[PDB]
Amino acid sequence: HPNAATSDVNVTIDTFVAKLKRRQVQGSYAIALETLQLLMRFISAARWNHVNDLIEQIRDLGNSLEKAHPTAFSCGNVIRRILAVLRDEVEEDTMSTTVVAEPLISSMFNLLQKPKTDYRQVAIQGIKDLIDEIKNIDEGIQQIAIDLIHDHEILLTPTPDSKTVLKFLITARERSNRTFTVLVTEGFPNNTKNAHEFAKKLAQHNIETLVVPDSAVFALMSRVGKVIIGTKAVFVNGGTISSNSGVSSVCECAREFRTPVFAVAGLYKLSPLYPFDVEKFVEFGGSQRILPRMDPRKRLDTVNQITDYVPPENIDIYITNVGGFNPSFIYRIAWDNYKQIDVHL
Amino acid sequence: HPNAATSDVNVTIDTFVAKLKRRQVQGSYAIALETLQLLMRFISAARWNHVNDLIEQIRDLGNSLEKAHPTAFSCGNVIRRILAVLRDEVEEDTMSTTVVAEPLISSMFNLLQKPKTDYRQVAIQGIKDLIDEIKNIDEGIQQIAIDLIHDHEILLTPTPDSKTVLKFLITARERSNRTFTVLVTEGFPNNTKNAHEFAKKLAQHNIETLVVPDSAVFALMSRVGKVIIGTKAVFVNGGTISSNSGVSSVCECAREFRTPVFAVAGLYKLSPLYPFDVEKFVEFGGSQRILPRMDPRKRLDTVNQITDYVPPENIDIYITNVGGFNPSFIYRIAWDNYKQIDVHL
Repeated sequence: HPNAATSDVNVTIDTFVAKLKRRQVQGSYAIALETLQLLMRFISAARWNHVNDLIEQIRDLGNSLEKAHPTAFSCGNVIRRILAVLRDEVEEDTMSTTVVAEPLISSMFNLLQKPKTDYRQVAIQGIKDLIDEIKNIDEGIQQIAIDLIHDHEILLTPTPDSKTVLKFLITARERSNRTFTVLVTEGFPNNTKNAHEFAKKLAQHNIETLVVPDSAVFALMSRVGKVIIGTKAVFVNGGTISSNSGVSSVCECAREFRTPVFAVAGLYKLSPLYPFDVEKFVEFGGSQRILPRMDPRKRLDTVNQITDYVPPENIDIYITNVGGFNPSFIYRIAWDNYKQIDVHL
Repeated sequence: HPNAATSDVNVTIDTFVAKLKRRQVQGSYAIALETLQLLMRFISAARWNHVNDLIEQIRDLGNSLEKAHPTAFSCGNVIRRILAVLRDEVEEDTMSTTVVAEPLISSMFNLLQKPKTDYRQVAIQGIKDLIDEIKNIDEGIQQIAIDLIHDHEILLTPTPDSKTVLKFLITARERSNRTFTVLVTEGFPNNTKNAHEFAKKLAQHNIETLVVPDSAVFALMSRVGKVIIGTKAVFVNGGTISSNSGVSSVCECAREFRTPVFAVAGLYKLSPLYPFDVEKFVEFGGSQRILPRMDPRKRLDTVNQITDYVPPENIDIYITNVGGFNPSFIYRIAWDNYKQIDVHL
């Protein structure tokens, strides 16, 4: 389905498309908020009267949105989240229009046994609940996370870019009973500016700050207590795409030294998609920021990448608003929020 | 050869044999001293005039001494040490009686190219030098060893029995610039009393003492900086026989956590023998110290062993009076002091 029907009534589709492609929109948290407001505008304005035609139209809109921007997983997840909230209430509604439906638990096995209302209002409130969930994640993290780190323990941190992780770290430092030393890898080609702001906010709160070059990670790994990841997107197998530069090597460095790896994330950040190849999912950077002068750049073919991937073999915990989960279990948390059909849009 | 010739002239042979079998003599350092004084009495008293008949007689005496006591490696090594000091001076003497002898270095390859004096005085002085070497090892250790351990690092120690290691630890604590926390595994069935005296002498010098049960080793390994071994005997492949109880598991615990392993030893403690099987070399303890009452001991077949073995896969450094060496090199240090023939006595 094209945007020919939604042009005069809905204009904000194309402005979000413009915000993605030229990267005017920044940070998964913000991308999610916009798509929420998009779906808010879609239900409030449209006229449908039919339900199945409506849902499949939403599926096509989400399909086009993910094709417009591949790194906007938070875009794709939010739509998929509302899709499933819709689908449950429709399946509840069809049971009343026809007239045991309660075997034991909420399982799977969709290959075995076969099969006017206020539905739109529920769809409205379903968006509102998603916003409030994205608004408050930190409260759900701090009750699980600030139980695992001890006094006189040194914390090494790749990806200082995450707003989520920094605020988790500040709530722990607020506790006068807890003392920890912070090592921060720079992440030269991208994270530098963000890493420097990270080091500034730690000094602002008076926490023992240590700025580390990306070479020196090995030269400290014997002294490191724990490793924390500021992830962007979490996957089925467990693995993460993080907010740029110098993570993968640090995780490899941690595993060889058998140093524990922590990850702080949200369920909206969590994705039901599978990373079959890193080659497709990871976004590459601009080599302009590395080396000046273009006549030597004929011979200097420089390689730089923004997003960094970690395989599930390294990290052990994904502390969310719900709780702490192991990478060998995180798939269930995903299927508790997104349906099997709501993947290939 | 029997002790029928050496009975009225030499009496102290049989008193040392009695000291070994009933374990009246204690600690490898003391066993070495006695055998030195035995060989001191053998040269001072005997009449030989011939050299090759003398050396082969000494070989038979050493063969009988090791058969009398298998755990007295320090006995076996000291004889082997003087044997080689003898053999070099004889080979130097035969070159003058006959009349390049200097190819490059001091090699091996005894399978390639073929072949009155003050010799007895040299044999006398050779014993004297061995004593002085055994008298002073600590001076040669402290100059290599107290260079590797840092401030705020936690040291876990199996085998508190060694006089060598404790004195190495006290010289480092003497340095006001160096601070370290000491964890000590108890070693229940044997080391207990010695471990408690170890903890007392650390408090006497005011070093942060921590007494650890043999179960709790794992529960601390994440926090451990380094591991130190108080070995009794070191071998060709690198591996060690240590002064009793709870070492092997600690070393296994260290390797899994990738925590560094240190060993403090002497060259007289070092052996040219190969441990083909632990089954033969390790001495077993007395089960009386575990469990009382003999009527249940019909059904309670309890297992306890004194000496503990460590494979070379774990430890990394053997700091001696000469210096620090890797287990993949220690064989050369051995061959620099003992000859190839002087093994199978």
